[PDB]
Amino acid sequence: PQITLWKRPLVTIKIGGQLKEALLDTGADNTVIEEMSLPGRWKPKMIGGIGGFIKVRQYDQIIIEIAGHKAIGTVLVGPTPVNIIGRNLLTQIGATLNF
Amino acid sequence: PQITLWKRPLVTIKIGGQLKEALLDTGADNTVIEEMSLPGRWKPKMIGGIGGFIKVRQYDQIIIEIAGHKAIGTVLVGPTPVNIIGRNLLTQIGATLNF
Ligand SMILES: CCCC[C@@H](CN[C@@H](CCCC)C(=O)N[C@@H](CCC(N)=O)C(=O)N[C@@H](CCCNC(N)=[NH2+])C(N)=O)NC(=O)[C@@H](NC(=O)[C@@H](NC(C)=O)[C@@H](C)O)[C@@H](C)CC
Repeated sequence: PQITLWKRPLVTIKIGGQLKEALLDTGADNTVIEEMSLPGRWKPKMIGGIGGFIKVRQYDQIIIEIAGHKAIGTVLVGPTPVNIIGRNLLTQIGATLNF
Repeated sequence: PQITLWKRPLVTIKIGGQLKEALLDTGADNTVIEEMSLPGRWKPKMIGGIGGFIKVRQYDQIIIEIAGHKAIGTVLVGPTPVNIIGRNLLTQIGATLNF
């Protein structure tokens, strides 16, 4: 689809069997999701942006369906105010910026 | 152009006659630039990011070029980790997300 930017580019995603709303963020290197349970081992990570840093848990090889498109990659879990789909997964679903 | 997301979508912008680098950010409502001098009066604005909230200076009707495309709008100036071009200006250059 072609998503216009008059409003926040929010889509429904499915991760860990759960349906969540997420923001397609071209300004995010990683994918960050609110507290939830994910399978596998994890390692701590600090991520920053406006307002500073937050500590998150890094999970690898996580599958997530973004607006009907499945992608696999690293997913960070933590106290993010918004569920964010970053570039690591945006590339997988073939998302591009066009103008 | 069509911008893929394998690397950060950084473009050259021109504001106040100066060339700077900025991130095309679909996850940003507004455009936030690092400390610099802009003409006219400014109003207060509080914005939120991944790590919390920061106070910025809001300047309206600022002439700014984004990757060769001219825009005139609101530019927020403050302690942002990176210059980001938000949806307010992305809509002016006719940018869309596509997949
Ligand atoms: C400034 C750093 C680059 C852009 C930034 C945009 N993030 C979005 C995420 C959505 C909110 C959690 C954002 O901050 N958007 C703001 C930008 C400011 C603005 N005003 O446009 C926004 O739209 N804020 C809205 C409100 C959104 C909701 N906020 C809230 N409920 N508190 C607003 N009007 O203030 N990206 C990031 O913060 C990501 N950081 C990065 O990709 C890299 N970090 C750095 C510092 O470059 C990497 C080295 O970690 C985070 C997510 C980790 C992957």
